[PDB]
Amino acid sequence: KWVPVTKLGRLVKDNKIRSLEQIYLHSLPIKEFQIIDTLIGPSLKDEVMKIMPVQKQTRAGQRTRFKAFVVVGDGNGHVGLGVKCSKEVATAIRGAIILAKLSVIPVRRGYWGNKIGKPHTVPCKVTGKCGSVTVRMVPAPRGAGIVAARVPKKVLQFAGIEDVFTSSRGSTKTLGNFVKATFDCLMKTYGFLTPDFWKETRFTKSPFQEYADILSK
RNA sequence: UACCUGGUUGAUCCUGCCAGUAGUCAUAUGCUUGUCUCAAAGAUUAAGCCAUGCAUGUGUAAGUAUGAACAAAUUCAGACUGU
Ligand SMILES: [K+]
Ligand SMILES: [Mg+2]
Ligand SMILES: [Mg+2]
Repeated sequence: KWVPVTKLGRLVKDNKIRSLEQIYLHSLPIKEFQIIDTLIGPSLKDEVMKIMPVQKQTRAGQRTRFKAFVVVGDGNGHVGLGVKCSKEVATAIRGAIILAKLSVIPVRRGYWGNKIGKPHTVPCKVTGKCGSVTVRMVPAPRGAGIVAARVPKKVLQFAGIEDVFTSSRGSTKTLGNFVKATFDCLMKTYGFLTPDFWKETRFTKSPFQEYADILSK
């Protein structure tokens, strides 16, 4: 079946780690997609966003390969992006799905004004940049919906954000850079220091230290 | 009610525009057009030129009646006193 090759994979298969937030807290790299499948696999959905052909010139013509862009998300604060290039479309799509699973990140959602109910928009103004494409997200009031193009709109929908205002500059017709800028903007949500985070951090044992004895075998 | 997509390349990321998409109590034209309620309409070019018809008249007890105007009365007198 699955034979983990990493300490994190062993812990996830042994049920020692039960939530993706435990891994996110210590910023540990995730190198096996079975970890994500076990943790949040049931609620994850995938979608192929674009199949892009690329060509390399050779002495005997053009060698064509296909680029697959895949977005995964649970619609509840987790989203991932995957890009893979392969000779066959199916292989590229499979690799892109694996990479999108491996890159899932937590998305912070906040309130525009009054803080009643679940969060509905981005906590603050965030901006992402890939290549020349820059994507800006602005908090929006409840009921405003997702005001974004179809690619950013899909990325935001997979992240579970209910309403947001967006603006884009640059070559947004470069779909890869557009989606990557949106992904970077979403990732930057948890890096902004707000007054609610001013409390002193109270550290907890890392999984590799907490379960060192188990991993010692 | 804070949104983009096609097009320069063997392929790439750009600048940049062309094209698309939507709107006008916005004009015109094409095809089509069964019912109800609303409703613009010779401004744009020529404040260019105009046949014909109409679009400014007017009376109360209370300015001026002798129509040779109509009506009712008067057998005798009457300035006039109805229209
Ligand atoms: K009019
Ligand atoms: Mg604008
Ligand atoms: Mg070509």
